[PDB]
Amino acid sequence: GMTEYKLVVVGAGGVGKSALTIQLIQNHFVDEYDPTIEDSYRKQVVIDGETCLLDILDTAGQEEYSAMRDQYMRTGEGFLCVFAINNTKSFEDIHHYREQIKRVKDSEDVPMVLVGNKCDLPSRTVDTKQAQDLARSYGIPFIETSAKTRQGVDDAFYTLVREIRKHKE
Ligand SMILES: Nc1nc2c(ncn2[C@@H]2O[C@H](COP(=O)(O)OP(=O)(O)O)[C@@H](O)[C@H]2O)c(=O)[nH]1
Ligand SMILES: [Mg+2]
Ligand SMILES: [Mg+2]
Ligand SMILES: [Mg+2]
Repeated sequence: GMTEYKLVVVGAGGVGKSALTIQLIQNHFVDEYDPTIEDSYRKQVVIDGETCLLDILDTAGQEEYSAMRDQYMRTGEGFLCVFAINNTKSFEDIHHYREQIKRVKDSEDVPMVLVGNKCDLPSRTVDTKQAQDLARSYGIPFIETSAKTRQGVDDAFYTLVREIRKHKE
């Protein structure tokens, strides 16, 4: 029936994985959201005229076993790799998440988008050029976002969906 896209949001703690997901799905900016809570968010949306279901796992990197987490990593179709533009360490951590995803999929051709979040903040330490060079090295799109203002939020997730469409054929 209706097309479903299974997405997974990964990245270092505090980059805005939860805020991005909640902004996309519920259209508000959360002030605080327990950093250990991992949950799935679903919504029917229209992307490029195609009505579909998004099924998004907001990961929290906890050690406790979750059969749902395993199912999303195994069957997840695309991944958002998120850092914050005011958090150099979170950008350095990106490679770890990409390498993990490649192992889960046993492939270097996994639908993926690099997300530089918190672009509303002036305290930038990761230049747009640094992130563009990383994305080019991976061969993936790079999108700057603000979960606070909504800038780039739909584009980040929808671009990932478009990458999944490519990978299917
Ligand atoms: N200024 C700003 N703050 C953000 C943005 N996204 C998230 N935050 C804040 O950063 C903190 C961590 O966000 P959160 O979604 O919990 O990060 P997570 O650990 O990756 O899930 C929270 O206090 C959010 O309100 C953003 O785009 N801009
Ligand atoms: Mg979170
Ligand atoms: Mg919206
Ligand atoms: Mg520098």
